[PDB]
Amino acid sequence: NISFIDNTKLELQNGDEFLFIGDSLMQGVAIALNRDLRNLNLKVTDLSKQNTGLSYKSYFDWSKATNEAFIKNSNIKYLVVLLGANDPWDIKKGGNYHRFGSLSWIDIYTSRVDEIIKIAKKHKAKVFWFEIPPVKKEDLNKKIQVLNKIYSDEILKNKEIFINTKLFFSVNDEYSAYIKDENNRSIKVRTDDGVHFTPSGAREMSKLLLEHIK
Ligand SMILES: [Cl-]
Repeated sequence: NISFIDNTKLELQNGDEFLFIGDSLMQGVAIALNRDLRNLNLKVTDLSKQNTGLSYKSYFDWSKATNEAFIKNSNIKYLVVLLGANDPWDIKKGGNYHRFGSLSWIDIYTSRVDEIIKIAKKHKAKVFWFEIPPVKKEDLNKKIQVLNKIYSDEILKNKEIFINTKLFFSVNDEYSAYIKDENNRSIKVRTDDGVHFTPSGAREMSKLLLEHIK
């Protein structure tokens, strides 16, 4: 249900910059997170890109894109990651076929997650990795939880930071388009496709990252 609750708070160092990577979920969170980090005099490079994921690595390789971004800017010391909504499907590699959630599939996906973390560590950067919050479609939601377990396990092993989102975007342990705001009033945080964020939802995601910074 919940692997662990991450209470880590990072102290930010002068001149250090942020890099965002991920899919259209990160694009939506990025709008809010950029504004919040801008307000703290922090520079942001936002590479988030629609229709990407670790499972689509042959179409767009986030490990290559991330490595190149660090190469172009030695001042990036914080990597923020939110992806996976496009990823929970069988993977074919040549004649080899890997059914989603099978042991070999998990090996491949875990390796792709680890590659991202190792690239940040090689460039002396720390990693904030968002848990994908629940989604409305039951079948997709079940698969997303497999992804989130992998992210959390890899982040734990590499001693980076995992941003818990499941509780904050759930009501009575299930998906909800609405949550309570800071004053206990109901606010719409998910768009009607049951996946993406409203502006208020994006700000709530951004707040969860900011709660891992001091
Ligand atoms: Cl997307």
